[PDB]
Amino acid sequence: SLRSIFWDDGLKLIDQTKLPEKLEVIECRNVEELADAIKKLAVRGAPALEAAGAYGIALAAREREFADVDELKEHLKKAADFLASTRPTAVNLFVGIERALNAALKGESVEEVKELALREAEKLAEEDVERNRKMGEYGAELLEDGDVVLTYCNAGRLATVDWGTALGVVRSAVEQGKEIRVIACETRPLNQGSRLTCWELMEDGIDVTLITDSMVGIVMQKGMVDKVIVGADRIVRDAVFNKIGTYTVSVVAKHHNIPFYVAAPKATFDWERTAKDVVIEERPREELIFCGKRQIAPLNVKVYNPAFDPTPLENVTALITEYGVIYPPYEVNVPKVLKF
Amino acid sequence: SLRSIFWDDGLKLIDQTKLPEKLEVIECRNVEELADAIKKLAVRGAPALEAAGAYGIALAAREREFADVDELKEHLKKAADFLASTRPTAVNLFVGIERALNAALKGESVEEVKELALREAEKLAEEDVERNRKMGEYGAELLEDGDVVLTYCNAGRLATVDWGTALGVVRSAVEQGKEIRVIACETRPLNQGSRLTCWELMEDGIDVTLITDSMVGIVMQKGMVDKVIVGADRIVRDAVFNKIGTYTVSVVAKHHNIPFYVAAPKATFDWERTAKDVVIEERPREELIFCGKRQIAPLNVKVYNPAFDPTPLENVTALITEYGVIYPPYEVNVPKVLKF
Repeated sequence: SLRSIFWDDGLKLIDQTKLPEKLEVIECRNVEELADAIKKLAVRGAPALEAAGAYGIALAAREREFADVDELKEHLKKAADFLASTRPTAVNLFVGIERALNAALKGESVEEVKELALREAEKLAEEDVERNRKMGEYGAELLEDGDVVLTYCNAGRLATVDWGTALGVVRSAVEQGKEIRVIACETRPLNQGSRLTCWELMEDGIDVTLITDSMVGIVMQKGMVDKVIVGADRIVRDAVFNKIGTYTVSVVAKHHNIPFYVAAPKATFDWERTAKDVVIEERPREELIFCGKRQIAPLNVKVYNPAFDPTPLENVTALITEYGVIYPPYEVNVPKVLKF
Repeated sequence: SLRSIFWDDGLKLIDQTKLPEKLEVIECRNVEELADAIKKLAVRGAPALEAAGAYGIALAAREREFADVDELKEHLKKAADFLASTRPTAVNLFVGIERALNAALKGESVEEVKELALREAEKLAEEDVERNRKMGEYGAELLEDGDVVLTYCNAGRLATVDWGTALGVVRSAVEQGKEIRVIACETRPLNQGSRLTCWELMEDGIDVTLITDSMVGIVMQKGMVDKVIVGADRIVRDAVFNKIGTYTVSVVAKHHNIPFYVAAPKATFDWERTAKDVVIEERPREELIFCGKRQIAPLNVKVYNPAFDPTPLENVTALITEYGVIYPPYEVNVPKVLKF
């Protein structure tokens, strides 16, 4: 399969806005194109965005030819500024941008700056893949042959450079020859579960059954789920922030004594904070009013559309990271395992 | 506001297929037009279908002229058979048809048959409205000024002849002068929540905020909900069957100590059965694969689409009926309040 974003004679990305109907690889030949790809969510997922930020700098340095280095460098600082502005709050996009820029600026000739930019970006993408496979191997130990895994949103290979976090754990277990099947929640209101998760799993030959988010209750009630594995957008000392709905799934799983796992790398932890420090942004109200171009609600209806919810760590059986599986008490084990 | 189906110099019914974009009333001049309406789902809900079936017979009696009483009576039998066949599994439609036909057959002249047919249809329609007002009045006592009520699917005036069951309690409380606000779950995959519940509450001036089904968790986490009131499709000895997703709401509400009420008339109870006696039918897989005409899942994805789920009675704080509020233990109080 393809990595979600990579370099092959230029910046290439899987155009996720085209899924699930068509697999389309697009080419970003300039700063603006990548930026809009980022805006349209053609590229998404923290690692994917980090790699986008880094390849962005390699791209900006190759955009057009340069006779003088200092002019090249000046341009990179501008491009870095422009790309990060696509969303100032994207920590990963910021990390990718600054790491690639920092490295490229270390060059003393036009070629050096060009090669160093690309080399740092390729290294960062490679490290994300390695991190997910390592995390996957650790997580696979929590899966048994015949297990049915319920997941939420899309913490897979489209959201990372490759392999995935939560779905990376499923891929690692399948690789070990364990028969694993997945139940995926459609994940309203943007349907990342039906559009993306079902696509990447079917593409890779992993059994998947699609259900509405609200069906999480009946499937556990019927004993159709052995474990839940979700990803995370941010992990603070008392909670896991992930795509809205995750907390709901955690409540049903807890009541049914179903193991609930969160797969996320060390970089997703923000251990100096607690849930009270986090502000949850509201997403566009139209995501609940129209579906495709079909109006599904009165045009002027009031909408509450939070982007994420906090799942208390009390509802998390274990955290699966590239440093290993972490169990409660998290206050003790998170610092220990992540080597804070 | 308008009854969902009613008689005013001819049969008229709100075309639900047009909501929420627009309000359109269908006038049925003959039995075929009523059948078309029933078939396209312009008429919705057990009580509305029972009324549609009864009005169907009153309509068949007015459809063309009859010089002979026996010809009219035979005609009503043919019409009864045809109407029932539009939706052969619709038990309530069948019921309205049989009661209307039986009462009409008591007429001894063309004029009397026509008269008795409409009288019976009007009587059954009226009994539903009355049933819902009484239920609402008993239920309103459970609500207080400033309550925010979370609902699911659409148990309102659209799904009945008028007033509604769960939303009827909200209407009765508001008429009492209590400020009541509603939070409505969109109710996937057919979106009865956003298409119908939001429409009728907005039409009637009742505050309503729309959320996805998965947001029941955060909304309760943040204390935005004071009470939950849902309807029911069937209440057996150990469970309430209602639109899929209802059970999930009951799990979250229970964990958060939020009263969970089920409003339904006595006819919805099936006390000689238990959950294991009920088969939950699957709904068309396309409901999860497409939205409007936008593809949201891979065309060949495996889908699990149950129509309802069972909410254990242990998760229901009280049942609101036209005979009064009923509290646990239900094995004792249901037969006593419902006069079994």
